[PDB]
Order: sequence, then structure tokens, then C-alpha cells
Amino acid sequence: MTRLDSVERAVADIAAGKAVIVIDDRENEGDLIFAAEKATPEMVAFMVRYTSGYLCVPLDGAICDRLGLLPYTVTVDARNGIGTGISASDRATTMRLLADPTSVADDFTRPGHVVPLRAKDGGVLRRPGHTEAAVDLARMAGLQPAGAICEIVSMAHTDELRVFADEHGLALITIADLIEWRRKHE
Repeated sequence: MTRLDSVERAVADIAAGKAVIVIDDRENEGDLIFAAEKATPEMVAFMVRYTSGYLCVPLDGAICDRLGLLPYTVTVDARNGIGTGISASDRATTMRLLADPTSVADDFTRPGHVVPLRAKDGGVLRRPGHTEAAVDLARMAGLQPAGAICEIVSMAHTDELRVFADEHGLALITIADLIEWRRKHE
């Protein structure tokens, strides 16, 4: 039985501009998660090092509506003030722009190097996904409702995640504990 951090500690990490690891038990894997507005070259570089592939930016529905994605096919880069879009610093800039409450589709170009995702209203109480968890944590940290997530390159699995989390000072939580915390403190 591997130690899980409290939701309160994960929220505090998010608020301080740090990352956390979130496990679900849908699929049963770990995503690295930070708040999109907190993206830096250093944190994106860190995420790039351990991503299985894509870096995604979960966004609240209102943000998606504003940007024009209603209801991976869609990738974006910031239109201005970047290189080709793939550097850690370019991706960080793209991430921050997606969290900026005045960004519009015009501020971005497609295709690009960051994947926006639409979180279900209600967050993990509605759909217990990593996408919703990332938005929930940012919102709980008092930040714009916009996260940055990747699946970490792949019990023994939850064990290795605990060591990895500790080596980098990250909180490790489950979506179940997040659902439970939200039910109680909301």
C-alpha cells in the first residue's frame, strides 16, 4: 500500500507553480500535471523528458468556447513571439496564452506543438479523467482553470511513481481522493 499525498498538498504544489502526479484506476496510469499559467521553460523541459508523447492543455468549457472548440486532431502554437513552436520555451509560451483569459483563436496557429483539451463541466465529479483533474487542481489553487498534462512513460507501477514523485518533490494523488475531497469541501 503506497503512500498517497493529500489533495491539500497537491493544490499547494499547483499554486506554487510546481507539478504533481495524478493516478486514476478508467485506465490506471499517472499523468504529470501543472497549471498552464505557471508554465516555464524549465517545467516544460521537465515534462518533455518524461512524456510518452503529447503535451496537452486541459481547458475549462468557457475557455474552449471563447477559443472556438465546441461540443489528437487539434494542435496549436502561439502565433507571435516564439520560434518554430517545439522548444520548451515556445511550448511554455503557448501554454500560458491558452490560460490567458483574453486569448482568442487568432492568437494561435495550427498545427502546432501543444494539444488543447476540453474538460467536462463539473470536473472530476462529472468525468473522473486526468483532463478534468488538471482543470480542477488549477481552479482549486486559485488559478485560471487551465492545466498542462502528459502521460508519464510507463502495485509495481504505483510504486515506481512514488519514488519518481519523491525524487522530484512532487505530490502523488488519485482521482478518487480528489473526487472525495471535492465532495466534502465544495
